[PDB]
Amino acid sequence: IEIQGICAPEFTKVRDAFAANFKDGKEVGASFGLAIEGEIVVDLWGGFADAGRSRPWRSDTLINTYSTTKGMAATVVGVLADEGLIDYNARVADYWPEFAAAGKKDVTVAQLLSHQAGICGPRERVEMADLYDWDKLCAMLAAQWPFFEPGTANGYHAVVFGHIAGEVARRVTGRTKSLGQLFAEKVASPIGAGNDYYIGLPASEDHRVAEMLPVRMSDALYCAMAHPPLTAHIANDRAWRAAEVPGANGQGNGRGIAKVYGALANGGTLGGTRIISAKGIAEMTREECFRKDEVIGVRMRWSRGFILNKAELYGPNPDAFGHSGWGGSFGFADTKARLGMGYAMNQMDTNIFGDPRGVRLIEAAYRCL
Repeated sequence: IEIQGICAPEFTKVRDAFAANFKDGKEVGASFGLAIEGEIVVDLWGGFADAGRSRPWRSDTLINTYSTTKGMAATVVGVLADEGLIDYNARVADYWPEFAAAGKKDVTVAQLLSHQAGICGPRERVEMADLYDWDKLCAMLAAQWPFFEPGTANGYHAVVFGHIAGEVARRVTGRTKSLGQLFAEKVASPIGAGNDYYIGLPASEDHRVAEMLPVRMSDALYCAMAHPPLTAHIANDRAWRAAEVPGANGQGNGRGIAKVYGALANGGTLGGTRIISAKGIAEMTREECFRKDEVIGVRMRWSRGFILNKAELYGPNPDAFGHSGWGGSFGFADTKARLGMGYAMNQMDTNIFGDPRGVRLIEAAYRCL
């Protein structure tokens, strides 16, 4: 297939790598973005939005990005912390009093955001409709007894991360806006990414969505994976896309992702508009822990919401940060090279981070520097 979009001359290799992933049959449809020093310099897409290869991927095509969304949610908290509304060292219960229930009165915001609160998933079996009821799910989580002692371990809050992070965000802004609207107003819209990444997709935009394509447990792992179990299929359901499930249901593309991480990699600015101070970025990316994860099963290096680089997952800068999603999407920022990168596609592969397609794109990108 023929690659569409724009690519600065010095980044031609990246374009080639992108195209290469199609030639090897590893893609159906995909989008990719790369920002350098506060400007988008690569903006590419290709292939098809559907399994039948009858509808080409377009510039404004959207796809579910799964846990790539967690990075977006973390950015909201970061921005709010940068404005002085949230103290990472403060107790969650200072902002969210009900959260103090069942052993969590001393859990800090930094611990909640680094998956150390121990409420990795709902203890009781939940329906998808339950996921869509924000206040009810949040009330349930605040009342829940942790699977492990808070601060003594990390266990990936695989689905509910967006709700707990987001509810803190909503509480310090007086519950006047949903987490999706806070992301729209404070992160995406100012830098012009508001049309390329949504948490809670408006009906008017739903025609843009491409089709998602599929390829003993402790109490914590089991609840994080079974309550409820996520599938490729659910991404293709309108109710899922319409809801706000900020751990997993972001609708976006490579350009939107790359714009947000592009701002973050450039000290908080993209195309002359600032969404956050550099101090704010430093504070939201402080390493909180580096331990074998109770849910993921490997050593995770967690900051206040972002995955910190390990084994060159996010390139050669050891302090690069970002988040990846089930199937292969990802985004990350590198403040040294002032580089932000985004990638979103509809053909899933078996991984939750470190897809080969991404490895290729990352290597190509850093050859051009």
